[PDB]
Amino acid sequence: LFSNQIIWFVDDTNVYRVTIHKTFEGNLTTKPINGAIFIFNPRTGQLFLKIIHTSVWAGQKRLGQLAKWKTAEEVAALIRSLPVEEQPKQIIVTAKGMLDPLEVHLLDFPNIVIKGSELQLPFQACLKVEKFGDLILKATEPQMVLFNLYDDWLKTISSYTAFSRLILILRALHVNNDRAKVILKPDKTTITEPHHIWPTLTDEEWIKVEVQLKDLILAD
Ligand SMILES: [Cl-]
Ligand SMILES: [Co+2]
Ligand SMILES: [Co+2]
Ligand SMILES: [Co+2]
Repeated sequence: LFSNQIIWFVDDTNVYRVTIHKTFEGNLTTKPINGAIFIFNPRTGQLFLKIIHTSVWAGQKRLGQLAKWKTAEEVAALIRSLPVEEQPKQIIVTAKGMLDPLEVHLLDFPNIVIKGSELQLPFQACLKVEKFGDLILKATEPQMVLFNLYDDWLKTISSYTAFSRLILILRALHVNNDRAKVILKPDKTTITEPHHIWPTLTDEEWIKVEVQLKDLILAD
């Protein structure tokens, strides 16, 4: 990571989402709700968020499996919409079920290396950040939305440091959302800018936050 090669992490976790309800008759109803693909460049902080509207499942079955293919389809479609100089050199997936669908969808892109990973990068935690969660919930059609998940961090820290910070935030939100949100608000006056994802904190504040988030993850 972090060299001249454009790298994307792709997360399919959140593509097929449902609500499950027990009926008065005692059976379970499962209803799809909107999902999202997260495509993330760890050097620059760029996120492509591809909102998956429930209409894409119309007429279909085995939706959890089909979601792997839909993810690969949408990654390929994004790549074909980009100039060659913006296309990734490497795609990294933390779900093994993505490898074969990507391979078949990307046959026309021989430069692109696909690999698996055991890294813990839980973008599902973003569904807990209201900016993302409501946007996904309320969508009435597919769409793609761009974000910068590093805010203004790269003005003063490296991509390596930024990536590490982001991962600690996401993992902490995943393990204990309520406590992570408290750690991320060290003062009554702590705020997040409207165009930012994360709070505006001092260097000293981030140092403490990062240690606290790490400790929260360790405590599970
Ligand atoms: Cl770096
Ligand atoms: Co299609
Ligand atoms: Co291939
Ligand atoms: Co900014």
